[PDB]
Amino acid sequence: CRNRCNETFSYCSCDNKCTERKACCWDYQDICVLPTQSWSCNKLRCGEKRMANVLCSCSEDCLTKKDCCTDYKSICKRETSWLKDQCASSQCPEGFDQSPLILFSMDGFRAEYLETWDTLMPNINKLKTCGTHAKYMRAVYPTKTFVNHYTIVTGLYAETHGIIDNNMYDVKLNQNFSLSGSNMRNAAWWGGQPIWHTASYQGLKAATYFWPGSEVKINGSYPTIYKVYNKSTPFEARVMEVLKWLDLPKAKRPDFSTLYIEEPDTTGHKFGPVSGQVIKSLQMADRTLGMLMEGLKQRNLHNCVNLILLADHGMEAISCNRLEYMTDYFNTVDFFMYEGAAPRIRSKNVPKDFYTFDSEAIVKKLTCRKPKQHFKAYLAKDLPKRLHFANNIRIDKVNLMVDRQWLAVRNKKYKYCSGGTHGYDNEFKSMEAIFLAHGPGFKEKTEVTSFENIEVYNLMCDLLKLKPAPNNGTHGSLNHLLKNPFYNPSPAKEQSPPLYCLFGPVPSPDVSGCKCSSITDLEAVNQRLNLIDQAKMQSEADNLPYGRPHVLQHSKYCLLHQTKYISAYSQDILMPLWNSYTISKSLPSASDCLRLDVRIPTVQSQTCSNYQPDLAITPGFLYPPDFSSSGPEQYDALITSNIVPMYKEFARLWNYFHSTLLPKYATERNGLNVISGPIFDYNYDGHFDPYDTIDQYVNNTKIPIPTHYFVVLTSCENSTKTPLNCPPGSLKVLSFILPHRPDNSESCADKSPDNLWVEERMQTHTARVRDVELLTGLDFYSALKQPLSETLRLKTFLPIFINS
Ligand SMILES: *[C@@H]1O[C@H](CO)[C@@H](O[C@@H]2O[C@H](CO)[C@@H](O[C@@H]3O[C@H](CO[C@H]4O[C@H](CO)[C@@H](O)[C@H](O)[C@@H]4O)[C@@H](O)[C@H](O[C@H]4O[C@H](CO)[C@@H](O)[C@H](O)[C@@H]4O)[C@@H]3O)[C@H](O)[C@H]2NC(C)=O)[C@H](O)[C@H]1NC(C)=O
Ligand SMILES: *[C@@H]1O[C@H](CO[C@@H]2O[C@@H](C)[C@@H](O)[C@@H](O)[C@@H]2O)[C@@H](O[C@@H]2O[C@H](CO)[C@@H](O)[C@H](O)[C@H]2NC(C)=O)[C@H](O)[C@H]1NC(C)=O
Ligand SMILES: *[C@@H]1O[C@H](CO)[C@@H](O)[C@H](O)[C@H]1NC(C)=O
Ligand SMILES: *[C@@H]1O[C@H](CO)[C@@H](O)[C@H](O)[C@H]1NC(C)=O
Ligand SMILES: *[C@@H]1O[C@H](CO)[C@@H](O)[C@H](O)[C@H]1NC(C)=O
Ligand SMILES: *[C@@H]1O[C@H](CO)[C@@H](O)[C@H](O)[C@H]1NC(C)=O
Ligand SMILES: [Ca+2]
Ligand SMILES: [Zn+2]
Ligand SMILES: [Zn+2]
Repeated sequence: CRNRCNETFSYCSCDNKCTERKACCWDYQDICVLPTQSWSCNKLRCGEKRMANVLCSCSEDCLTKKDCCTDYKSICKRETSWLKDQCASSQCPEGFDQSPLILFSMDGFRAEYLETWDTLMPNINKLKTCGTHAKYMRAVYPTKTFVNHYTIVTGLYAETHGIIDNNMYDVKLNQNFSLSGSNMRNAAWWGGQPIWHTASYQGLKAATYFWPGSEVKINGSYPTIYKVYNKSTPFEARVMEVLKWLDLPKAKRPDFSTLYIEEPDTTGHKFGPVSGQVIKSLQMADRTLGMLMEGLKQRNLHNCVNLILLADHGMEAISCNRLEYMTDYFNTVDFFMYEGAAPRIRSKNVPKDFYTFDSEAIVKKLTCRKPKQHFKAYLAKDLPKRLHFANNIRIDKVNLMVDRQWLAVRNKKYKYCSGGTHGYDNEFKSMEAIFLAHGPGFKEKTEVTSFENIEVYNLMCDLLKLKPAPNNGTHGSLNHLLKNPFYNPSPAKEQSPPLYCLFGPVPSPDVSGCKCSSITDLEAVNQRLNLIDQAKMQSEADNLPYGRPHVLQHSKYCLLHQTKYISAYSQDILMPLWNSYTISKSLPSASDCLRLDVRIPTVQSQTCSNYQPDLAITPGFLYPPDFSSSGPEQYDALITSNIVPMYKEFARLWNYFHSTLLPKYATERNGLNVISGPIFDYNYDGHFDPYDTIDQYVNNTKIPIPTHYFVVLTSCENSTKTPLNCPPGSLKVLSFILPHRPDNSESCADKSPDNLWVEERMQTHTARVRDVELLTGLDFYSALKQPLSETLRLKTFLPIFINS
């Protein structure tokens, strides 16, 4: 009965375009309105031909007319369906010289959806089982659609590429940006180099079916091919016009490609991440992918196209019952608020009062007002440096960190409170996205640990054989995903060798202001800072077992070898750049004895009388004298070469870290290697800066005040092994970048009892080793017997606590 499905006029079930009568009749037509409303073709049609109006083609002249249905070749003609096919085990056609790349984004697909519902998404599940997949992939803060999409194709942080939020205001442009229409396509907003222009400049074709910015002329050009954004466009028709692109002639066949759909972001927003509707949209999404996988099969490139499946962010459940209102903290709410899970506060009157608007008073009124607020206010410079959310004029100073599942909004007329949303901290589980990968150059049946999304850009360029523009990702750290890693990482060279800080006598007279009444033979006690070549060797491998930090910053430093610690002292800051010591489990001891170091030139040292009374700053100890056995050993730490100016309120947390927290971490982890130092970042760019940049000092001195203090903790993931005998691959790292502040208002405790606020506080301030390097100009883990791409894996890693 074939003539002519949903037809007029010409047994039963061929008629009619009803013109309903009680019987149309059913049988042969229902499997028909299909070719027009479905992207799949059935049996009852297999071998049929074109029809006047259709979506997908089944059949019969279609394999070479370049139009038929992804499942046609298996559900019409019968060959192994991709889905029903094993994971084995082989290249592109010849009209395909180099391996193509498809970047497929399912907006709002959180990592948890995958682990929990994998069985409900057969095609994504097959793909994960046999592709190369990550446990989760992190987003950048704030977790919004454009921030993270454009981040994904530029390899850059929000603050560098400039799309720092859905809605933003730039005072220098005096302009507004909204995803809700024009002018968002104004190129003035978009910094950097999207992947599609990286392909265009270096000679490749890039086609985008929808990506944030694809419709925008960044730097004066578009993606070779792009699409005006329409959300009503059926997903399947995207997959079809995407597959059509690779049927194109090899000269205009696009090499790079993007695919994007709005689910399960839409349904996650309406009904929340744990809902039946969300599961439905996940199936929808898995179908959208299955088709693509099939058109990969229909053609012969399924094992050739490299495909990245990911999302920009996760989804978190919200409620009208969990909202913070600025009316609770402001008798007068008079200011502009960007509302949500990632709020900001600025002036209503812009440009004029943009800078004048007092962001610190606004933070100070939002601070410690109710015993348990569900958010925290920060000046951007005071945000955790892991977020890299500071250096942009668009990033307003006032920022709120909202607890997960909660929202911070202006008034009580707030309405979008139900369902789910995103924008929270990229450390929250609910915000993690998926990463899956299938293709040559990607291992099969491999899972990898979590990595950040700022890596993906390099990866794409490495797959496309390109040279990526400067970005925040660390090239080579993803080579564990790659059969043939395109780019081999090169150790950065030390640009500042060590200088010598030699031995000398006790000055006469000693004007340092130092006093230590307990030492009996002084030149003897000082003789312990002058090690013989093999005491120095033992200490050199016991306290710097992973190698000495290379110094890439131009600095004047020198190496101070002691038995229990080692440090590089820089005459530029009058303190050590870095300090390393190992504590081995196991393991009341502070300053009452203090003296100058005979190895430091006086003019280049801090003095005991530099820290005069009438101060909010005391000398803190980089190597804790807490950790050495009395007596002669403790003297080795009680020198002015081991001190850093610390705000007393910071010293509070720091001392609690030596005295209680560090011993516990050490015995919990079977000892630790500790390398700590200061950070000066007064331009809040996340880098080290010229020493002319430091804007604060110890009063009536030239002693620089560090903006942060960093601590890198190193041990073995095998608690059976110590930091010293741990094989490099299994090394465990917990890094800290602690804000150096005059008060603890951030813990909302300028009060007792040091207990549980310190650990929480540090917990939100962890960082990658890479973050510390960039802030200090230091290179770590130089002497590790390991492919360096592995060592890059260890340094992109960010420790996250379960609230622990
Ligand atoms: C994430 O990744 C990006 C890419 O690496 C980094 O962004 C770069 O940051 C560096 C240093 O902050 C920038 O280098 C600087 O370039 C300035 C000129 O750049 C021109 O072109 C850029 C294009 O983006 C324009 O934005 C800009 O307006 C300029 O027209 C120089 O003027 C700077 O020189 C300073 O040099 C030294 C200090 O080292 C001093 O001697 C000088 O006096 C002078 O002050 C500097 O070289 C670079 O431009 C940025 N690139 C981009 C694309 O923005 C981020 O740093 C990185 N993030 C982190 C935290 O690592
Ligand atoms: C550095 O000192 C300033 C100012 O010190 C004040 O004036 C001096 C001449 C001397 O008389 C000191 O005893 C005074 O304290 C400090 O700025 C003050 O900080 C305090 C508390 O932090 C605050 O109450 C004052 O308003 C500030 N300004 C003053 C005192 O007028 C500053 O805190 C000191 N910084 C360090 C690192 O010690
Ligand atoms: C054929 O498609 C038209 C819409 O173009 C629809 O109105 C009609 O119901 C369809 N015919 C049948 C019987 O499926
Ligand atoms: C930015 O948008 C809001 C309008 O909702 C407004 O407060 C502000 O004045 C706008 N900026 C300008 C100057 O257009
Ligand atoms: C912008 O394009 C120019 C050439 O048109 C190129 O030299 C430059 O590298 C591009 N800049 C970015 C950020 O892509
Ligand atoms: C969006 O796509 C739908 C589906 O084809 C179409 O009907 C509609 O005209 C499109 N809207 C715009 C604004 O182009
Ligand atoms: Ca800096
Ligand atoms: Zn999104
Ligand atoms: Zn969304």
